[PDB]
Amino acid sequence: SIIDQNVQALFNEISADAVFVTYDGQNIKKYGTHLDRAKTAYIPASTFKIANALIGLENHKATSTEIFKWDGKPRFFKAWDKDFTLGEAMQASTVPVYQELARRIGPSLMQSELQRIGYGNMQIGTEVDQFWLKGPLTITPIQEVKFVYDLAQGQLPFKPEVQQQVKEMLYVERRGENRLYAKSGWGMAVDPQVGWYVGFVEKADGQVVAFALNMQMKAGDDIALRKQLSLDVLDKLGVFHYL
Ligand SMILES: *C(=O)[C@H]([C@@H](C)O)[C@@]1(C)CC(S[C@@H]2CN[C@H](C(=O)N(C)C)C2)=C(C(=O)O)N1
Repeated sequence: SIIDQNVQALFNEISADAVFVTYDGQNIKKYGTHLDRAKTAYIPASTFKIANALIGLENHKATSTEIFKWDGKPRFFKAWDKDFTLGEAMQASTVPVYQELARRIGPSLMQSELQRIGYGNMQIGTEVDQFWLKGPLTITPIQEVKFVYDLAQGQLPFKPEVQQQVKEMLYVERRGENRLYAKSGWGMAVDPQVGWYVGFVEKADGQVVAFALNMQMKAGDDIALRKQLSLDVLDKLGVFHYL
């Protein structure tokens, strides 16, 4: 149309292989500079926190009220040297809280749960707190978008109230009655490095547009670009207008 051009025009300034996928429940639409990324599998990096919190609440290894206390050994960011609920760590994207969670689940249950839901290639290897940060788990942008679409709908294979709790841990902001939910990721432990911005817009018409930005990253890049680009795209799409 003209909005496709407006969206693709945004990507004409981006000096990085990038793809942006949308899923409204019927149609996958793809935009960006390297459309083949949408079908390529990459480490989920911190976007796996979504599936990690689901599996862990579903299997009685944590609650969303439980405090994950700081054990004193300092952390990569100094904003991490605190106590966190699972929701507070989801939006701080605190990795050691969610590695502790994965150790609580264990490799056996982690593997069988990932098979049970069909997440990515469902591979975890031998390090139960490392597979999403360095492989072997990989997932395509198209898989991430359907996954978070079903989460928005409450249609993942989990107790309805577990989905609702992980859903609200992702909540970012609202504009009128439209609600943005999102989770960023930056996988530095792989070559190439992969950037994620996955989420969905819940409209007032009970309707959902899921989205997944996926792009290549290099050390030094603007950490704010993933979100600012995805929000630009959503506004050109008319899915989540600027106010
Ligand atoms: C997640 O994918 C990644 C690794 C460590 O699991 C993580 C948490 C590092 C970064 S970069 C940096 C950390 N938090 C900052 C941030 O979110 N803001 C808003 C300043 C950026 C990310 C990331 O996605 O940015 N994820």
